[PDB]
Parts: sequence; structure tokens; C-alpha cells
Amino acid sequence: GHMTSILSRNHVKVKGSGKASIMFAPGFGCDQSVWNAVAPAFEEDHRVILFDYVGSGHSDLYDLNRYQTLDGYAQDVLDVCEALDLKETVFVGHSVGALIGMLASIRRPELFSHLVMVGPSPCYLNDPPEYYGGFEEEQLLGLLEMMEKNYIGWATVFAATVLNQPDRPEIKEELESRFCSTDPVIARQFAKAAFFSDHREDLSKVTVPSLILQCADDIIAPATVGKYMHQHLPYSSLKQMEARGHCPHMSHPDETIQLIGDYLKAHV
Repeated sequence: GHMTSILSRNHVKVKGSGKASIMFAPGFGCDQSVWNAVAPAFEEDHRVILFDYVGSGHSDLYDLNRYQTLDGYAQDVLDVCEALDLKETVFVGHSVGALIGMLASIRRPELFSHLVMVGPSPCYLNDPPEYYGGFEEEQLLGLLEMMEKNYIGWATVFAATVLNQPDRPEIKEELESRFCSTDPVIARQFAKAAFFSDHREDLSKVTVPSLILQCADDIIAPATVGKYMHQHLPYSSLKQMEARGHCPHMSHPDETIQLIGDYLKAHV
């Protein structure tokens, strides 16, 4: 479609001002809203870009085919960069969003100055002896099933796994709520695209500099994957966050804001 429509479909909003722009991409089951505690801190010095995946960024409004693989999601990112008429932008992505950002940069690397990956994973499958995704093919298949047979029950089960912080319920209920509010068929398509994707082979093709924020006590993306990505991504830096779980941008906005801000102040 044309500029205005892309802007409509991906709920594109621009805030702040600066010579450079930082584009924030939601992880699974989330909308731009997950960035409320982190993104405004960069409006002072950068044009800040927020958006939702038409592939139901935890919301309504779409073509079946394009969102069966993450490429469709990377195509949204490209489409928005195009509607905004951007020449270059920093890209901040969470979980799948990071990978989605990665795939898009491989297609159009000139479009991205940096790839800040909060909690990435290039593959969730455990693959001894060289790779430990953190999941057994059957565990993933287990959740996908739970997701169909009973969606809402899954929304809560998974919200707990992702946060892995029993004494931080407000966040968990918010995550659970975000999951519940997302169309269950698309949620499942998205999850399949994410859980069964394998992008290890693609790591070597990334030419855009990336910062890997690995979380602590992360069941979704264990330390294994963060290190492994650092090892295979040609141009990267790996910072271990003190924050626990898979959603630092929600549970530890401040540490997230610092790490991201340092990294950028540095690489100007």
C-alpha cells in the first residue's frame, strides 16, 4: 500500500527530535505500548519511532501468507522505514523483534546504523553439543498445542515463563493481559514462526553492528544463546544485564535505558 496506509496499518507514531532516530519493535504478543517506560527517555535527543506488527501487534485490523515466517514481520519493519522515508535508523527490538530487526537488516543493511537486541534468540531448540536454545522440540510443540486447545490458559502459563519472577505479579498480569488481548489464531501463527525459526546460519550475514543485552535467569533466552550470538555475529558487543527474566524493558526499564543509552552515546 501507500505511505498513509502503512502508517495506518502498523500504527506508526513518531516522537522527539534528533539527527538520528531509534525505532522500537515489540516482542511477541506485544504492541508499541510495551515501550512506555523505556522509549520516551530517548525523545529528548532522538526522533523515536513506535509501531505494531500488522501481524496483530497484540491488536486488530492482514494477509495470512505473509506472516507464517518472520520475513513477513521483517517486511513490516522495511515498509515502515519506507513510509517514514528514513535513510538510516537505530533499531531497538525485543525478543523476536530483535531477530525480526536482524532479518530486515540483512535485506537492507544500509537502513540500519545499529541493532540493539534486548533478549534475542536465534533459535529456541536445544541442540547438543554446540547449541542450547533452552527447549526440546516437544516442549515447543507442547506450548503450541496448549495455545490452540486452550488459549487463555496458555496466556497465563507463558506470561509466567517469560518473566520468571514470582514476586513481580504486576508485570506478569500485564504480560498475561497483553497475551490475552491478542488474536489467538494470529498469536499461534506468530509463535510458530518464532519458536520454530532457526537463524543461526544467518548470524554470519549481519553486517550492521549489534548490542546484545542478555538477561539473567532467562528461560526463554538463556545465557547460552546470548554468548553464541556474540560469537557468530561478526560485529557485536555482549552486555549481561542484572535484570532478571525475558522482559527487562518492562521489569527493569531503568537498567534498560542506561545500557541502551551508554552504547549509543559511545557509538555516537
